[PDB]
Amino acid sequence: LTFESTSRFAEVDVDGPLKLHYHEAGVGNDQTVVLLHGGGPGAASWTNFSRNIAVLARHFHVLAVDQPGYGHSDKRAEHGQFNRYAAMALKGLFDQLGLGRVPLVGNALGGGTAVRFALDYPARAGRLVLMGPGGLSINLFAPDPTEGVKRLSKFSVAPTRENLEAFLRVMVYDKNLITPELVDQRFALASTPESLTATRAMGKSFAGADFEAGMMWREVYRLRQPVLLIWGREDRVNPLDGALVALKTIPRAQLHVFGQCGHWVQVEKFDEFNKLTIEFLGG
Ligand SMILES: O=C([O-])C(=O)/C=C/CC(=O)c1ccccc1
Repeated sequence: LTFESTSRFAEVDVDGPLKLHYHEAGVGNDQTVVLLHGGGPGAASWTNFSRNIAVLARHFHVLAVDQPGYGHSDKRAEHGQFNRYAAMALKGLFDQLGLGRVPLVGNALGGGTAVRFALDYPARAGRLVLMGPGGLSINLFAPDPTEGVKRLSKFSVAPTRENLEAFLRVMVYDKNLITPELVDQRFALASTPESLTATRAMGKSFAGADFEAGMMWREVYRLRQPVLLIWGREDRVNPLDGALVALKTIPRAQLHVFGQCGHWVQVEKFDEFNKLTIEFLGG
């Protein structure tokens, strides 16, 4: 599987044409699963999941979607609360692709979008796997904005290589993962005009008139499906205390925490994460 072989585009309607880029794999597998990546600078489906995608595609029909504002999806300068906006785009994609009820795997901002989708279009979301998710998290102990969120904001204001590297270093427990090559690669993607534009629009959308749509910890008691929360013990973006309200109030919740793991569980605990996900989604 390559970036190019799996690449797909769809045009959906969200207050007008919206181009969504995604990656498709495991065609011919019975159960479809949608992956939604995080909202870091230069983040996209392939960057976030390329290696997980190969493994999951052995078991599932994988659709890894670049959320609007990211990757090769449209990067509008304006939109409503981000997760509701992205969930509307996803609903458009489901309808176009003829998807019924499908499980979703989402990390961070993508976890928030998965949850917003499951709440807004309840018939359409199956089991959820959420890694250090935004939206349904509320940091009962950590002062907000957290270290991770601050570093993202600082880059968005001052898009320097140094600031990007600073952000990446708080995504992981093992900082040796933040190589010069990774930094250089992510910076090239994160510092384009369209990307900076998008990032800004995203952060600010959480404080718009529909900000309550982002406060999903107030609503997830309504979720009827099993939900597997997965957290790195050392997550410095959406820290572990953020898991508690969701764990308490989602009737069929489970939580798995990995020690010696940061925000990027799908990278730092690759094997364990893939196995949990495969088992939970029933493969
Ligand atoms: O994509 C990555 O590099 C990553 O997982 C970063 C996630 C941060 C994120 O989703 C976020 C978005 C908005 C506000 C705070 C946090």
